[PDB]
Amino acid sequence: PTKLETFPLDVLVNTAAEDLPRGVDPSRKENFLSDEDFKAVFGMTRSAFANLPLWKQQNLKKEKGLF
Repeated sequence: PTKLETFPLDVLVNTAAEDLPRGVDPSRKENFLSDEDFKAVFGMTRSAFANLPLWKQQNLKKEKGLF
C-alpha cells in the first residue's frame, strides 16, 4: 500500500475516532506514528511488532492509550 501520513502522538492519543484526519484508521494508530514516535513508544521495529501475537500487540497499545 501507499505510504501513510504521519501524525504526532498527542493527536493519535487525544482525538475522538470520528474526529481523526483523512485516511487515519483509529484501530491502526501505531501505523501513523512517526518512526521516532513508534520507536519511542514500542521499543522495537514495526515488523517485529507486526509479527507479535494479536493479544500482545493490543496489550501494548492499551498501556499506551493507542488501542
